[PDB]
Amino acid sequence: KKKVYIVSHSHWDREWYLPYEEHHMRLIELVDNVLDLIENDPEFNSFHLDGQTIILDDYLQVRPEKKEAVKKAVQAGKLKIGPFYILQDDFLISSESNVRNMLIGHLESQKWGAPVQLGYFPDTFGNMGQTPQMMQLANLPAAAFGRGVKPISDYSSQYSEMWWEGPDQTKIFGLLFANWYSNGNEIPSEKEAAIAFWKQKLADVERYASTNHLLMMNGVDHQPVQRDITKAIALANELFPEYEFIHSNFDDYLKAVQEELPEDLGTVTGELTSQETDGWYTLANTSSARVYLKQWNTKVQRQLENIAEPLAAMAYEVTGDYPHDQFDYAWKTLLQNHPHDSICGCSVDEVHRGMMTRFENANDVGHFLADEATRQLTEAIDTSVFPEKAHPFVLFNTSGYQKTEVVTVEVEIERLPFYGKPEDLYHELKQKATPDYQVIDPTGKAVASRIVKEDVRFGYDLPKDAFRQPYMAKYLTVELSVKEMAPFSWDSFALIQGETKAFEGSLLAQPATNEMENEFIQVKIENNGSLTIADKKTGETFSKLLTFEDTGDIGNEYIFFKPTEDQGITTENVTAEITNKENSPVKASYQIKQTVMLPVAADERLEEEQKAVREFRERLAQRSTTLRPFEITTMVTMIKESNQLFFETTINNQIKDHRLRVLFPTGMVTETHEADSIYEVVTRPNQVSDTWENPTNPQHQQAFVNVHDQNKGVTIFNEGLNEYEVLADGTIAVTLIRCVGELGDWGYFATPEAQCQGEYTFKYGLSLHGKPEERFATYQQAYSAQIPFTAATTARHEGKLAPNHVYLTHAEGPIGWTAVKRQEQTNHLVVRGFNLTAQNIPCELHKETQPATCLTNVLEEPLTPAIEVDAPLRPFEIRTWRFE
Amino acid sequence: KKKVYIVSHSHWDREWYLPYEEHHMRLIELVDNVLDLIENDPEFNSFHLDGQTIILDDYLQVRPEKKEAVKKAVQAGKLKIGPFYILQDDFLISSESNVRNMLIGHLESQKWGAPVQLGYFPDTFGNMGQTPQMMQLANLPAAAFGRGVKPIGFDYSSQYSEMWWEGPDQTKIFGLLFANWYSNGNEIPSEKEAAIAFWKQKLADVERYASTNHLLMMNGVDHQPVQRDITKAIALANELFPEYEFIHSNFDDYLKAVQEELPEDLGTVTGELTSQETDGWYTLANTSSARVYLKQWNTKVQRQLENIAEPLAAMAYEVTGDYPHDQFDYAWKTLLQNHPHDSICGCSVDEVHRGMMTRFENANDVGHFLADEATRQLTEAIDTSVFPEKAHPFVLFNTSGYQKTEVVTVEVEIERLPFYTGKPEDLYHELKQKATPDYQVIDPTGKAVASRIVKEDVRFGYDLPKDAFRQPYMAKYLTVELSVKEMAPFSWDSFALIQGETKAFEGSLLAQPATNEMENEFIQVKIENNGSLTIADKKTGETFSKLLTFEDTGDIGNEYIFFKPTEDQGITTENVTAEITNKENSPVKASYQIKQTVMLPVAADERLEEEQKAVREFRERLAQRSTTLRPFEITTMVTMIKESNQLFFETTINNQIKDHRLRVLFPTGMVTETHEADSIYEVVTRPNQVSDTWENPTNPQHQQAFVNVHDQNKGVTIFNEGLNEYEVLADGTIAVTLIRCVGELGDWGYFATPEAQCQGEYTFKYGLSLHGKPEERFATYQQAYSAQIPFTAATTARHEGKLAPNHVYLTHAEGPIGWTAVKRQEQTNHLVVRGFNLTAQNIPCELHKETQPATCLTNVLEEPLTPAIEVDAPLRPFEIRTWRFE
Repeated sequence: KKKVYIVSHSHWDREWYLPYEEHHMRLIELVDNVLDLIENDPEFNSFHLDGQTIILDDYLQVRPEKKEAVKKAVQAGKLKIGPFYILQDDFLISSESNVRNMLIGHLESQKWGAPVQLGYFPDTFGNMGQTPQMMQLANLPAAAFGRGVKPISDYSSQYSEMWWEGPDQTKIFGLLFANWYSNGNEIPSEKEAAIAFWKQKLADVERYASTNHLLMMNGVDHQPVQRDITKAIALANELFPEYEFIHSNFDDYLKAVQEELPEDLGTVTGELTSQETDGWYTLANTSSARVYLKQWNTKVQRQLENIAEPLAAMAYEVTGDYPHDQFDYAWKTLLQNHPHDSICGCSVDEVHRGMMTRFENANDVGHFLADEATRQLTEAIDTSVFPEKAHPFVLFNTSGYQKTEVVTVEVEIERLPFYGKPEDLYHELKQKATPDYQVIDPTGKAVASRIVKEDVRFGYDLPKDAFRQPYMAKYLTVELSVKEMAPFSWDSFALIQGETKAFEGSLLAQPATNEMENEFIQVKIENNGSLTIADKKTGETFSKLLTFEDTGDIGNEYIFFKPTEDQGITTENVTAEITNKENSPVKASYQIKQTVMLPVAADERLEEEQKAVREFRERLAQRSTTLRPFEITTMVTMIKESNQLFFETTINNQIKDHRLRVLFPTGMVTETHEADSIYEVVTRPNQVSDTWENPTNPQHQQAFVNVHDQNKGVTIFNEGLNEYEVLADGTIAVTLIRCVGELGDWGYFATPEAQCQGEYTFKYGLSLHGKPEERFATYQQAYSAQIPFTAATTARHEGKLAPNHVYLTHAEGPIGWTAVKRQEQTNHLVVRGFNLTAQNIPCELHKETQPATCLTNVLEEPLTPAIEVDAPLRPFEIRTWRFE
Repeated sequence: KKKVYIVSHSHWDREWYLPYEEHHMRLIELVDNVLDLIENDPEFNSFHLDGQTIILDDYLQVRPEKKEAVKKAVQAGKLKIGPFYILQDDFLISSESNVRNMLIGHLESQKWGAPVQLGYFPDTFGNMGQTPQMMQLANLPAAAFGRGVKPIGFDYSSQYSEMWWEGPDQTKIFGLLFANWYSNGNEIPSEKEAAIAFWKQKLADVERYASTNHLLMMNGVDHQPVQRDITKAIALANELFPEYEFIHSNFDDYLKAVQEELPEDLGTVTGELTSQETDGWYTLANTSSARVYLKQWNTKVQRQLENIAEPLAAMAYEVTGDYPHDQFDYAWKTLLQNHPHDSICGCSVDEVHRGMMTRFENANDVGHFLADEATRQLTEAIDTSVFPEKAHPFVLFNTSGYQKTEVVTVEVEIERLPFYTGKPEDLYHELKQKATPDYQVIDPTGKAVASRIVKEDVRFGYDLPKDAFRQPYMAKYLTVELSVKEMAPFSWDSFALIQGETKAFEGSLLAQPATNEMENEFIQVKIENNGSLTIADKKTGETFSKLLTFEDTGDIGNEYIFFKPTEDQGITTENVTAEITNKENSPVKASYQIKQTVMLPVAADERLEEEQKAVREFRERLAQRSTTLRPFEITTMVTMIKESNQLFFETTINNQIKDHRLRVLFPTGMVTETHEADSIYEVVTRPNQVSDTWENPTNPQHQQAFVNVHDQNKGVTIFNEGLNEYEVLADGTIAVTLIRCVGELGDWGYFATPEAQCQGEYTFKYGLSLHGKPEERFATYQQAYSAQIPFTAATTARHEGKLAPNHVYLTHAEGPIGWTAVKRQEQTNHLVVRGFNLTAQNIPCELHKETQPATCLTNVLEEPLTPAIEVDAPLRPFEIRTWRFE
């Protein structure tokens, strides 16, 4: 007798085709009915709460008196919660954000009960290759998913269950929804309807079954709970005597199905990105829907992971405090924008306007905590090493890499409180002469710098023990050339009156020929605005870089689709206006201004094809014949002590139904390329499979993408530009912005704000390298470019902290450093990194010559079995350190 | 020996010059330190939590594991909470929103312990006239305030910092004035020398206006951290000054002590406290026009909850036995979070107000969901089998307490092709190509109702059933126009759409397009080439000219204050060639489009930015309007229906202009001593003659739904939706401010607010109503309330039901009454109805529900009055009466 396990559930997208509160109020009805069945049906086994604990919070936010009832249902085993906080899109959120989803979920779960030990990815558009290791590092032995593997090729499976092995050889139990998570939805309680139902549903599940234990998912998207499931199940037990129907849960099913597993069970390895399909519904183009959401997500994630948390971790040694609740609050606010329908940008306009508010709030909490930690650190630094009348300031490197930047610091040099007319103080500082200032180090040695600008403006202080104090102040912005600042360290300086020590050496730019060069590269800006770069260390030359391409797009927020007759417009034949904006021995910058006459939108045919829900592949709309100027302004910046070229493109988008890309021809036709993923540098082929029909192959990227051979290589890094494609000739095409007018999917939902009108700024850059070992240096500096330097002023005072201090000594090598924070109750220092290579490398951490206490998992629990702190870093290993 | 009562507090603006979370993270630090003092310092008496309970909620959402500590702090009487939910602006939120603030503040305070029984208005920009009655109707016998009254010593001036406050209904409460502001006791020195100079000054300031030997020192200020050494400083004061007894105390103990020794010569203030006897420069009344989109959304969401969702849900309880109390509490708290004075006044930074829009969207969507749930539940219970087969029935609800007259539009689905039938694009074009039969409207009897088919539409649609998956389909919709005449209050009428010859409206066309004229049985409208209106009251014989004139001037002030540049003399549409086009014309409804293009300065000149950065006082600002001009088009839709004297206006602009204010003018033609305006449960009488101390060349006043000017023979009423700033000019011209654009926050520093320039598309809804005898003015007020409450139309299928096709849910005592609430009590589910008298006379007011009288009259907290008032007792002047039906 084959047992059939029926698990009641409801896949709840938090916000999608309706505004958030429209879904939120229907979530109240769902949970109300779930609790009613629990309290009134003694034969109701359990209800799976979609693997996300936030549903409990969203429910009790409206019905708080139900907390005790909700708690009892969880403690009785009838309401199965966890283990995640929300159901995220893996590729569109940061590596740490994926970990915090499990960490927050693990901590939120212990307010109710033991969560389900199952990774829940039912609707995730592609699954990250590091899922097995990340699951195991969070005490999750199994994972349930629905996309990425076809049940019956490297990405197929003869069984609905399988083994899933990551690049670090960590293996978990893969549970595929081979007939989707809706095969058991709406089970009939009538004879003639139940016979025809179970005759095909039992048939559909036994094609891919490897055991006598079948899985029937009793729910679907926003599905109300089947209130007569007990009657339908009891009816099924009487109509099919060979099968045994059991209202069950995932925990009992996982235990049962894995007891009678066969020996010939298959194994999938690495990413699961639907690479063996027709490529028409990968939904990868969600990486380009509403680019402003991805940019805000990148900025807030860096603010929390790489700014506020490291600084607050350092400030703990001064205060003995760590704002755990504030950080937890900021992370849950940020994670509320990480449901896959939210961060992918495939919802209605009101949903994404609401995401901007959450982005702002989480960012502001991140700035507040970073400013508190920075004040606590600088106030404890012994700045009395500087002469009197000096203006101290401290630079913080909050990353795990050697940092090389030309930074600016704004130092207040005079202050006039008003408590007379405040306007007199303004004009007083306005008419006061500004002396020559000079930067010095703690020893009094003059540091080279440049006085950029001065500003007189209103300001105020918010003391922790007194009323607000307003003032009029004068500020000097000083430019510094920081060369290879040690990771997780700080350096103190000061402004004093005196002749400024100017930068020395040859100018980086040669403006008459529109050229730049340092010791690494020689850059030439051609007439069309493209870049010709020569690698001075390898001798390789690259041409036609930074070409901009614009084509039409008549798809939706999920899928890009070029009009059939659209050839695209590029800047290859345009005539760029090139201006050298800055030129110093340490920094040079050019402004490239280009214009292309683009179609204002799609022609009038697209609207009727959208309203009629015509499939995008059958759409005949072309680009409009009415034109409108489209201006592209790009800044190209080069500094003396780095091989990275930095790009900053500005547009005021008034064009609809189009996609803008920037092109980097590498001249290398290779089998594979490399992209930044989740705790992984994933290798991907450039040749689509035999079943692939999409003329494009959009792919997800985090921080960079790379194409290289045995001699040379090009690394393109970005900020919030998560969609790329490697063309046939080896050209790296990064998508800047993609504008559509409808949601897509199951109906017609107009989304005009998905046209992304208004001003935008895209930050990206390139880095050349030679032998394949030199990739990882460009990978680290790609991570470092996303992390800004932290500078803050402070007065003269004594203190227990030295003016220059290295907080963490990191093992040099191909390692990505992603987290520095402190554990919840213990306040132990937590550091997390991961191996960039497939090789065992030495990795030893030290905090002021003190070794780490032990290695932990991502939940900051000690590893079992224990790994030695000085043990080599295994290939693709995610390692977390604990310092007491 | 006098007693010095030191009350520690912190006036906490939830969001102001910083983004919300920047203030919020500092709120966590404050409450952490207050709990530190409460749990450790044995001499720390208590801490007054700014009169708002939302501080407890905002603290626990970041630190939930501190809830037991907060409970113990409140249970110990050391954390003084309530009685409000938030500290609101009085005039800029609806009448019910003021009551919901007290109702939720009470219910929340009871969850922790009990509220401080003191009305807390420390920084409210003007106080509503009905404050004493509203305080008394919430079990609050006293109110502490800071603005509106001037202390003297030895009309709106008091010799003492204690006074009696009598409302228009003669309800009288005890008034506690912060005569030396709520910061006189801030940062008490804990050192000998500093304490002497401090108290020698502070004691003399408080004694200037003390009517008793009990003195109030407010130990706190805006966003002030709690004074950690307050215990030490108080003991030092008792040591240094033997003639005084310094006590760390609280408002409960102070109020009991000061009112026990109150002298008989105590002064009494009556009505509004709007700083009438000041110089008029710092009323901050111009906040009512700052960021008008906030006021428009607030009006929309408030009507959606008070006058749509709650009345429909109260009726839907009859068929379901359920009422979504938790959802309404969630929607109201979300809306009240936009009601702190710095929020709704529009005097914060850009990040704050973009966050308010999210709250408005969320609260509005909950009100829509709850209204659609009640609407579906009611229509599912209506017996629609009375209509013939194949008919498409629909139901019209009047969710207001007034006789409603309106030309209504109803969209009815006539066909539906589900997606499982075939390919979606095939179904779309199949319905598009299918011919449309002529349809006819019928009542349950079968008698044809006059109508007109407006338009047809074929689009995608879906259903979200409560027991199955989503249901997508392609549908065809017909838009039918009905002429509803004096529909009964709180009732519903059922109609149906059958195939047949449509019954057209009969009578003469309301509009005469050859001369740009409209007229019915009440008014005769001429639209001049000027674009202004010349109206003739056909019942009273009066004429009014130059109506609907637009005026734009510069504004170099801030979000608080309007200030015209010294050389600006204004720009008007009085000398402009308008483009007039008749859009609709029928026997029941006609509308005209008026297009006017005027050249406006793009902004102020470059001198304004320097005067803002230097924080120069606005009166000393030399900036003028820019000489660079830019086109500015004004499009107004003037609408008239057959069965109403209301002339509706809809002005739309694409505001690309900065540093200016646009108003619409209505010359009444009569110079009176006083005018009237809609306030909070009150039609307040305001003077046109400006006081002697007043120096502001303008007199901006707050309005809710309307403003009126009348004499003994004629009158003009101007109603609006979210246009809350008005001014009655010296020649009787009513000027309603449409939009006011500034670039800085103002107040204590320089805070650039470019989104306060209100750039983009805007639509202003307002109207005109004429009357004759002064008693006729109250009917225009009711219809002004009724214009803000749209009809609720809903389609349903044919089915038997337990509700009648036509039914009156509530019968109202006809007369000069405003009806503001129909909802149900949280636990008892009793039907709650609230109205108020518009006049100063005792009028009859008997309310019935299905011929059954009310059980008892209650306060605004929905509890029986003590002592009770008979349900058939006459409505007292300016009384706010609340009914309860068990």
